[PDB]
Amino acid sequence: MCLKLNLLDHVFANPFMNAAGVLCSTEEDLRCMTASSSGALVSKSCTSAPRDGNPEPRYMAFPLGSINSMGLPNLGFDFYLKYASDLHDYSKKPLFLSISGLSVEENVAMVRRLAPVAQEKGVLLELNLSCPNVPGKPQVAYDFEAMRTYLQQVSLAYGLPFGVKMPPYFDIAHFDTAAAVLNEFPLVKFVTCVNSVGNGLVIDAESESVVIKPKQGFGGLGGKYILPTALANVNAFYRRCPDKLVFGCGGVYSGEDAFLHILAGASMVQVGTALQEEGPGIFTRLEDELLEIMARKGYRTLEEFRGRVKTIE
Amino acid sequence: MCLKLNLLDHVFANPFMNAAGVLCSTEEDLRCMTASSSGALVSKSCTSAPRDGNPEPRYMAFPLGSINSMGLPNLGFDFYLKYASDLHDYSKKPLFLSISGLSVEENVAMVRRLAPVAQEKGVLLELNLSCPNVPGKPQVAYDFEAMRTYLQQVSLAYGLPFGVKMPPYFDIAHFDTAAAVLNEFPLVKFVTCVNSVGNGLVIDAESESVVIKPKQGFGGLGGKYILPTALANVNAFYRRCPDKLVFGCGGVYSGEDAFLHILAGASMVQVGTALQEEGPGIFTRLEDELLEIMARKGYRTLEEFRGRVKTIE
Ligand SMILES: Cc1cc2nc3c(=O)[nH]c(=O)nc-3n(C[C@H](O)[C@H](O)[C@H](O)COP(=O)(O)O)c2cc1C
Ligand SMILES: Cc1cc2nc3c(=O)[nH]c(=O)nc-3n(C[C@H](O)[C@H](O)[C@H](O)COP(=O)(O)O)c2cc1C
Ligand SMILES: O=C(O)c1[nH]c(=O)[nH]c(=O)c1CCc1cc(C(F)(F)F)cc(C(F)(F)F)c1
Ligand SMILES: O=C(O)c1[nH]c(=O)[nH]c(=O)c1CCc1cc(C(F)(F)F)cc(C(F)(F)F)c1
Repeated sequence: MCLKLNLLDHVFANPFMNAAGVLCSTEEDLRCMTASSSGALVSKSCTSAPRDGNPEPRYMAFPLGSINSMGLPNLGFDFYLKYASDLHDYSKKPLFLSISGLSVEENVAMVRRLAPVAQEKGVLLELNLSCPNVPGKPQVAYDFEAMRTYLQQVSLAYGLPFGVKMPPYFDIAHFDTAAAVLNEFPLVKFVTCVNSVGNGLVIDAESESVVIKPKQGFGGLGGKYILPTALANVNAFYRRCPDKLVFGCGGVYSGEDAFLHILAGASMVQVGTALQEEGPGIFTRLEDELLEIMARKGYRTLEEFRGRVKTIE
Repeated sequence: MCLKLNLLDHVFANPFMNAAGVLCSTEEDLRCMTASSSGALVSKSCTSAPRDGNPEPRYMAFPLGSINSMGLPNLGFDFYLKYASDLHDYSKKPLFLSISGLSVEENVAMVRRLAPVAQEKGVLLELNLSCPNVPGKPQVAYDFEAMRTYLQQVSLAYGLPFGVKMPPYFDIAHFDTAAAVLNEFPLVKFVTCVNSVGNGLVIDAESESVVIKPKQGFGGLGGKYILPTALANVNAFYRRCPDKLVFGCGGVYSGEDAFLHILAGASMVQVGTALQEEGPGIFTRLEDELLEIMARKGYRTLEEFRGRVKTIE
């Protein structure tokens, strides 16, 4: 009985990793994830230039999850690249590196430089399609022509297998369109569903106040609020992209949530909010929990039940 | 201290009403809702001809909320028009009538016939914009050209004040676009935010099966999963549509949740999943809980805090 997986020409002890943004910003964070029993890790979505991000408070958590309008604080591409090329211990686990450029050109500039390191060290690219592009247009993955543009240019600039981080969709025609677009691009080998549930609003009753300062309180939603949404997207893309891997991300607190993500068709399982709340010891719990569920049902590998959610008639 | 208010030229004993779809399909249901403490009620969204809906199971509820893909079962517009026309006791409370036709023409044909009875009795139209039109194109409120067309044609055709039921949005540019559209129409006097969080997927771990039979298990989300989404929407529309009312719908299980909806800017507060689960007694508890929070804070009227949510700095 075991959690092991081989995919994208890498070997993974288990299907768990941090989500981009959580416990992956600094060198201290990355060594922490690396020393965790996570099966992998992903570095904070980066821009060309270092970024302070937005004013605090900017993340908050509650029993049902979290809200965030961080404003993409990061140490800049040169730092994550250097982590990839010189600091990371690949004998421990594989590394994903997440880029989240503010324009198609920023994204092109970075991936061009990422290419040789990817080839030689084996770091794996996650391109973030949630990014805003021009303010007043929707984020890139909610604008299918912009998303088309970004994948042609990045596919061209990088010329290696990469993956993509998708915002959730809520309409069947949107699942169909977005997946048709992704299926145009053979080098996109994996799809991560999902990024935050966009622009919710938490209000505190006692103070009669919103709880995060940027954007009049509006922010992305993670955690228990979003599991079903995350499972629907994982499964929508698992079904429409037969030649790609889907990575699940969305309200994982427990081996049981990891179990459903996988039945839905998840290969890797990312933890954002619950990892922020609990800390990296979460990964041993998630492993034993998923193993406990497997034993009870007589599954010995992940691939016995991956993608095998049943329907009614 | 009482929770009375006046709007759209009607008096309400309190801001509470059922959400469309819940306890409002048959004459039995509507009599029940009328005998309740709700300040108002709304009839099941209706089409010209009666409709069986989708195969069962089609609604499931769990501690954090609900998923549904009912398929718009209803007794057809002749029934609800006749309820509005001959059976409803307007001395008891105001009545809203939801219409949700499958095309603009079906919608035009229902509103013209409704108009006379609205004139005569004061039944209030809630036009449901979270309805698909065409298989393959997104639902109507996710297609701003179609949404403009329904608003144009219905406004022409009905020619009295009416309101619309919106699905949630998740992107700031879509709030701006959506609301710019609704502002084109002076007859739209209320906006109900929000309908279900579209196409989520609940999976059951023990049975490894989705839980509703239609749409491969995919369905609209309500309940605790959607409250911050409903709040962001109420507030986004409240701020962008100053000459309209906003009705809030989404995740109201308590007086507290109702209170956050009003601070977000809601005039009326609708209850779906929580009313499905607890029954119409829920209205007495919600009233008392809200009056209690008001008392403790020294609020005498809803007017005093409606739309008064604080931001930081
Ligand atoms: C504080 C915080 C920062 C995040 N930063 C990023 C980011 O930089 N890039 C990204 O693609 N996703 C980011 N996310 C989204 C997570 O990767 C994840 O998609 C989302 O939180 C849902 O997972 P959860 O439900 O486990 O929180 C962030 C989430 C949080 C809470
Ligand atoms: C069983 C069921 C049937 C519904 N039917 C309708 C409907 O016919 N028309 C409509 O506009 N909304 C319908 N809704 C949506 C609700 O009116 C409400 O927007 C949504 O459930 C979110 O509110 P809640 O969080 O209080 O459930 C339905 C919801 C449920 C759960
Ligand atoms: O840094 C973030 O706000 C963030 N938070 C998430 O939950 N997911 C993300 O992918 C990101 C970073 C991308 C991002 C998102 C946004 C948003 F406000 F549209 F959600 C803004 C920005 C930026 F660059 F503008 F600050 C970046
Ligand atoms: O009766 C519904 O399924 C329903 N459920 C909701 O949560 N909100 C609603 O507004 C409705 C009725 C409108 C509706 C929605 C859908 C859906 F699958 F796009 F959500 C389908 C249909 C229809 F007409 F196809 F049955 C109607």
